[PDB]
Amino acid sequence: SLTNDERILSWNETPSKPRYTPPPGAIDAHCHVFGPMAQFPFSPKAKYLPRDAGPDMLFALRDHLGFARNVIVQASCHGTDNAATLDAIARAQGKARGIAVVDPAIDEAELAALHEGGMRGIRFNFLKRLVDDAPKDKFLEVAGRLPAGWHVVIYFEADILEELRPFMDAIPVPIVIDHMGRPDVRQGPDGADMKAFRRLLDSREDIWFKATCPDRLDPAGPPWDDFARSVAPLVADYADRVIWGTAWPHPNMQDAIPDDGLVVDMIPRIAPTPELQHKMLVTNPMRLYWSEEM
Ligand SMILES: O=C(O)/C=C(\C=C(/O)C(=O)O)C(=O)O
Repeated sequence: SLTNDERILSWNETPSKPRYTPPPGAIDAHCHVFGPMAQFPFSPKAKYLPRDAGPDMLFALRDHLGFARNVIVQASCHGTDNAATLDAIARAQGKARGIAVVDPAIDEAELAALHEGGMRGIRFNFLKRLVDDAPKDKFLEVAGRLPAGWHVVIYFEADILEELRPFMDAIPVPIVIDHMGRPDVRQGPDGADMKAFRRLLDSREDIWFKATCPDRLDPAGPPWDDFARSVAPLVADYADRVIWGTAWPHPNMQDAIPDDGLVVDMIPRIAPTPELQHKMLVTNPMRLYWSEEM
């Protein structure tokens, strides 16, 4: 254990109110909880030790920004121990669903227990700066024995997309891509990375993506105009396959801490019409995470 003070703050403690008002039932489909470490320790394999960011803080943020629901995504700092994430879902009293990280050896019963606890998929992280090992064969095997209706969430960088194509084509359930596979948004909406990512989207009908993280992808900083110009055409072209999230509490972003109000204000830039906003924030995430309500 490290004290909270000793650990890394990566979020804005007093974020601006967004100028944009999200519609009723809006889902922040990419967020995390960290600890609280006193009850839920970090993984021995964690590559960062963040400050506590618990459910009460997450819900306060959710309310402040005007969102109705969250998808709480197991963070790499907690490894395959989903306890913190599971506790947050429990505390959300129905307003949250989850994504887990699992030992590929996890048994049928343990997966069932994760489903009851509100998980609707598992995450595969191909960023070496976050996770050392990524056994594709084992990943494929676990993906083939998930509870009915689960998907897989995949996080990778643009420079390994081509290498990952055979793996992704073999995944036997739907796929959600974190942060569009980190394209270089400086290139424009028809740049090399976006062309490659579109080839991936065009290969299977059931690949969804998060149109997220201008803070991570656009080194100019706010208003992140390159992200806006490069991402908006992608949203428009794949309107039925796009979801969105804040990425709060922004692990690893301590050197460029984003204002969540500004993060939310990207929404009407990449989704300029009411219909696009409703698809990205309500209809699409509902089909993935609350299909029983659709
Ligand atoms: O969580 C994200 O969306 C982004 C990052 C962190 C993780 O993926 C994680 O630790 O689980 C990152 O890019 O550092």
